[PDB]
Amino acid sequence: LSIDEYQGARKWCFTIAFNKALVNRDKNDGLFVESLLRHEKYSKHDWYDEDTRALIKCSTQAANAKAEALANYFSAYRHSPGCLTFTAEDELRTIMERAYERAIFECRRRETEVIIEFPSLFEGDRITTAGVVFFVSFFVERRVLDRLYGAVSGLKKNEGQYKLTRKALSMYCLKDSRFTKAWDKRVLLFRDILAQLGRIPAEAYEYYNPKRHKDKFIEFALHYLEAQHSEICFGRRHIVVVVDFSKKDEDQSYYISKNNVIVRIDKNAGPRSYRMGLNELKYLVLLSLQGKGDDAIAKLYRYRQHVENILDVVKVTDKDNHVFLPRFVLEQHGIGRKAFKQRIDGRVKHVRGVWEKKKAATNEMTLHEKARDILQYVNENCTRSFNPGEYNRLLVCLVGKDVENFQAGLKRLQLAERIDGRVYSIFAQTSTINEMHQVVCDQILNRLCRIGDQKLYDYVGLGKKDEIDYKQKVAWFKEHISIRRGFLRKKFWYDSKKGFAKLVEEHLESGGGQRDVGLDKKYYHIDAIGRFEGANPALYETLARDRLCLMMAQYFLGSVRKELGNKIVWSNDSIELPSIVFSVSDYGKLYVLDDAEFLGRICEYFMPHEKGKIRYHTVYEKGFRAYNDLQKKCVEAVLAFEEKVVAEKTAVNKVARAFFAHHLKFVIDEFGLFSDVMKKYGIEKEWKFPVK
RNA sequence: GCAACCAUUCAAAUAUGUAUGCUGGAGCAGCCCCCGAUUUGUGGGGUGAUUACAGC
RNA sequence: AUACAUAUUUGAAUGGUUGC
Repeated sequence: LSIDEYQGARKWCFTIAFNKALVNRDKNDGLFVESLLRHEKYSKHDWYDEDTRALIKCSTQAANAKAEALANYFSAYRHSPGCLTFTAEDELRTIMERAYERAIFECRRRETEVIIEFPSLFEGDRITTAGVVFFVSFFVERRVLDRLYGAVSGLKKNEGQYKLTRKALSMYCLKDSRFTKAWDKRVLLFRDILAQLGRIPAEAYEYYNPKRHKDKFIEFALHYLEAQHSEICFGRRHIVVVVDFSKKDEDQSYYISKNNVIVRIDKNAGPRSYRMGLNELKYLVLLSLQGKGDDAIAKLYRYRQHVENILDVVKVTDKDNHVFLPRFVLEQHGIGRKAFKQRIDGRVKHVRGVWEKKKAATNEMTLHEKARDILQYVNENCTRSFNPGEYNRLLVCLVGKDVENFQAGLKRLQLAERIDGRVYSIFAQTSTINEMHQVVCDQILNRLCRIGDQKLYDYVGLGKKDEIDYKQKVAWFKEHISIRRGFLRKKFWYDSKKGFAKLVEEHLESGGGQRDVGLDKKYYHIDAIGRFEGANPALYETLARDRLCLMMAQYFLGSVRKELGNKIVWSNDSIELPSIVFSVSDYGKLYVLDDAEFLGRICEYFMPHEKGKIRYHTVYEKGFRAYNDLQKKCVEAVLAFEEKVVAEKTAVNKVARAFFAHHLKFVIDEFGLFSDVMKKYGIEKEWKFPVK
């Protein structure tokens, strides 16, 4: 239990962790401070007070020296216990206590209740097992620390306590992934695109893998366009809905509202910002994939100049330029005005149509849809409109089937003279949401079917009181320009008779990928119904956007194709590299390719008879797991050797060093000699090595 | 042929926090209808607005 | 009830280990 109780061969789990800390300190000497500050870069709120931050900044040499001392202590049979003492004074102790209390707070505040206590890092001026685990965490990948904690925890009886304690102790540990300089998001996007493409389009699923539920084209397109074009940045959303262009938070969601995004293009003399729809986005992706991205972005950048030129000469400009201008501009210059009579007719027809459809659909409509309709009726009949609180309260009643409380609400509005007795009364004969909804539809349609009076024009929103100056509207418009639908199409494919889908198909066939979707083509067309009927248009468009997404995936894989000197065979359901076959999805969030020598030796030494393609699962079970098992035995053996004693020597040192550092830099013959010397000195183990 | 343990992915259920209204402007954008059409069209209409909008 | 985030439980698919 206490750290003092780990003597001789029992030290092994700590030997492995601390040697890895040194392995990693030799790759990067800055890891203590890097790890301590990792999370605080993402926090407005200080993780540390000012003096703590100061101590952290000075601590590299101290922490690196302590790392070496403990590695020495844990790698020897007998070492002086002095290194296990941290005084109250100790810089490292203060740092550790602050970092730990911070981690606990971070854990607890995300839980619904406080269930457990956390282990102390210190007892008097002596580090505990938990303290030693915490110290090493700063230097090692999550998998190393989990392996250590798994060996030394007294807490595994209670799964919940074990995992929460582990969460705190492992707060500051490195990501498993060697390649990740926190820009390996292309790996995750690759997997996400493949996962989405493998889901069957909803409409095809219902007719004939999981079902696709969400269209993620825009999300993928934004990640791809930002990766390809450093001049471009899309609006991110936060709720205080605020749109900003900060790339400080990677997790932060893109602003996507009704298939619109906000783009900022930084060219020439400074950034220009536009709203861009799905239509323009998908053409931009298509153009980017074919190497015309820079040119497309140049044309979008210049778009505002054209608008500004047209704005001065609306009356005289070519009618073709009217497309770039909102109604209010054209109407100001006497273009496309409609008689109030015509505006009334269109408005009333629409609102009538909306309410006839609601009336027909009551039984099929959601409680939210029905509640909104009922509230829209009450609100429009109120002297003073609902405040947010009043609205919320009544909505909660309707959604919760609390018709009694809703009717008590109407009574209160009546007693307050906000609604008249008629409005209260029309609901008195109803007991259900559906009945109330029908009554409301009837009252509204009665109002809309009247011979056109002054009250009607106001009711349907044609009655303006407040006058905004045209010149204010123009100014607003100029800072809120949206790209005309079909803009990029007209700039690049003016005289093209090929639709979007055919342009995508032509690029796919001739572009050099030689890929297509891995879903059966039947999932993109219902053979039994006409080309243009039902879901067939939407599925055909989906085939084109999926093909774009496949090409985006092919671009992303390209980045990790650039990294290292290993070939890729990429299938729908596997990646093969020189061979190891990663299954499930792509890898199943795996790595291992970063140490090619080690993977080579793992395969050579633990799987000598296997040739050609080997499953990752097999490499793990027969290789990495087998290595880990052997490593425990060799470290335990080496420590027991030291205890007892306190070409053969060469081999012993090399094999020892290999197992201490988690590599295979020795030959089979050399393990023979190591094994011989262990046998000669009393310490046997069931080596299970070398392999048949 | 079956069970247990570990790892990975998907679906479903439960709890907690936050949001949901009004007025004016905005329909270049998004969406829908009609008209064509191996399908998403710088073809015609709409859309009491869904809002990088201003206030209460 | 809808949207978003966090946490917990169950089932299904895949591989390995153990027992008969």
